[PDB]
Amino acid sequence: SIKVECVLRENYRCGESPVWEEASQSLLFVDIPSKIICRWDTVSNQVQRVAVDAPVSSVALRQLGGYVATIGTKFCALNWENQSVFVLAMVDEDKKNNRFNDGKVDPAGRYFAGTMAEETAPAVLERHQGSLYSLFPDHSVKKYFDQVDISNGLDWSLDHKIFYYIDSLSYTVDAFDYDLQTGQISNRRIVYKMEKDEQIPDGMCIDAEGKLWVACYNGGRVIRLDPETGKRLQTVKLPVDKTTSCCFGGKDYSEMYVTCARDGLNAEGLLRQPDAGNIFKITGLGVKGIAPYSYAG
Ligand SMILES: OC[C@@H](O)[C@H](O)[C@@H](O)CO
Ligand SMILES: [Ca+2]
Repeated sequence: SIKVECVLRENYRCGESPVWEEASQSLLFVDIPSKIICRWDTVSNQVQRVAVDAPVSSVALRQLGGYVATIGTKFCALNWENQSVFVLAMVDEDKKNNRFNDGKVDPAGRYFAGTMAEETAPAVLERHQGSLYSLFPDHSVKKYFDQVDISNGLDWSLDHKIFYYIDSLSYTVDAFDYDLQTGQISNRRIVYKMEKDEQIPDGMCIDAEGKLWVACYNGGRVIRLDPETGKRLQTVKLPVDKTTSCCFGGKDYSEMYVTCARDGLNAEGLLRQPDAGNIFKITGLGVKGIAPYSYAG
């Protein structure tokens, strides 16, 4: 009953940060090196893009209206109507060549996002240059920890007491104790160790049963994980190797959207993966996800 299909054939270089906007039945996402934030209306099937002036690594809903995004090393606010973009806060000012990577809004409306050194090739970069940050609703920025290689997938337990986090080049999914009222975290530990054939852990989202789904970059799959036991529950393969992230969307969050990349593929790889860069949808997983939180500033 599980069905994997390519639903948007736009050939992004590195599709990332899919977010479901139920108010419009649209998928928001980015194409990082193409410097565009995209909004795909799934019913009219039209895509609108907002071009920005540096690589844009994530996008999130903004409660008061419009969107927020991480552009370069800056948290930014976007008005979709006039396409105006302005800076809310900047991080890593002491770094010569960093950028934000994955980000997501916590259950209290704080925009978490972490950084990385810029790559010369996939996973080829100066080590330990990133940090995890969050933009609070008052536009202040909290720095959580440094020494990150590539800040990636992240989400929160349904009871709002645990934060899950991926630094891609650590090859583990980690968990922290998390305090909803203050946004503080502590007690970092490993909850899943990636197997060799699962390649690089990238984006991540939680489902309604508290299990984690992780996109496996170079692994051509998403895997479902139980963070309580440390065991993989399920693998769903896709016809593209560089699967980057995933989120739930559609009616009652019953469908999974998966982004992927064509950057880093050679000519042979492009031919073997004609849908590299496209958006996929997975139906029939038999579990639902949850709605994204909106930034509260
Ligand atoms: O395997 C990770 C990729 O190399 C990155 O460039 C992405 O930005 C991660 O989201
Ligand atoms: Ca990613």
